[PDB]
Amino acid sequence: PNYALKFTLAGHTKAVSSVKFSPNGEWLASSSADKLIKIWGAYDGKFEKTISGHKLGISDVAWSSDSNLLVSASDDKTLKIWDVSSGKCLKTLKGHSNYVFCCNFNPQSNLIVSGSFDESVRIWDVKTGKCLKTLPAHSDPVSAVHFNRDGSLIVSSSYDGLCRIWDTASGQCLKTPPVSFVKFSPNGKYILAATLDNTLKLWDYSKGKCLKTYTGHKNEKYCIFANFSVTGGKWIVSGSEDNLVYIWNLQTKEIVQKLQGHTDVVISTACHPTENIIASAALENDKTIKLWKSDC
Ligand SMILES: CCn1cc(-c2cc(Cn3ccnc3C)cc3c2CCc2c-3nnn2Cc2ccc(F)c(C)c2)c(C(F)(F)F)n1
Repeated sequence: PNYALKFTLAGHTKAVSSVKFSPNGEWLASSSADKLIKIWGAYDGKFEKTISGHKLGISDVAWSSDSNLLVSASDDKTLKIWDVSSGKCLKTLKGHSNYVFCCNFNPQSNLIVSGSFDESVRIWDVKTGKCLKTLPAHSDPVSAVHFNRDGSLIVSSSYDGLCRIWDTASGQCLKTPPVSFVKFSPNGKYILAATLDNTLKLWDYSKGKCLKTYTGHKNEKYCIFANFSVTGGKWIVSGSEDNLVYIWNLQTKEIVQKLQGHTDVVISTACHPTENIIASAALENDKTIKLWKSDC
């Protein structure tokens, strides 16, 4: 690939914590320690709106499948569901007893999953805003939560060193160095897992075996989002503590590009759902989001 900087998105006044493309490809949402959500054009980075209401900083945000709703996870111990068009907070999800770190809708988008410093994973009904289940998932803060492609499975990770797979319907555990990030692959068959020893691993979840290992980046301190890029060449994409975006060939594990431009830890990356476009965001020395485009 030949990802090249096209736009730099400024506006947040503290570290940016997460960026996510809307499933319809129109928008990029960002969250920040500055308690704000910002929406930007996905293709030209054009600032669209600020969404406000959380009383403390935000760690994560995620889109509904129809791109109409956002959910945000905050240090104020709540999640908020937002109508993106109006910017209004529709529901406040109350129940966690510590910071909410990570969140995601299921594909049907009737449910939200959340992970917290209170070591629990919670499952929420989008329409009532009520907590359906509280999973005693981990013995340390939960670093990632993600649904598989039909919402039947939740994968979670934690600084307790574990990755667990949960049955959404029953909340019961199906299968079991800090694990700083996990997420299901685009075909459902794999889980990509980060550990705080500068290592990413591709796991066959059905077989329970590590298939590929990716190294070269720096990751000993922060939970950093990683991604599958599927619109062109099949890559793994991750931020890094040396301020670079790393892009590996999924099959060969070779680094194929390093994106230079940020001036702090690249805490979050995201891949556009249909075009060869990457968003990246960095910590407090930088506070900008960068949009990179590749011809392949
Ligand atoms: C509330 C405002 N806010 C949150 C963050 C933030 C964002 C992300 C990116 N992220 C978010 C969700 N999923 C991912 C990959 C990661 C971190 C942080 C700040 C805290 C943190 C992060 N990684 N490690 N720690 C210390 C730590 C120690 C023990 C633990 F068990 C755990 C779990 C963490 C930020 C900032 F962007 F500034 F970092 N601001």
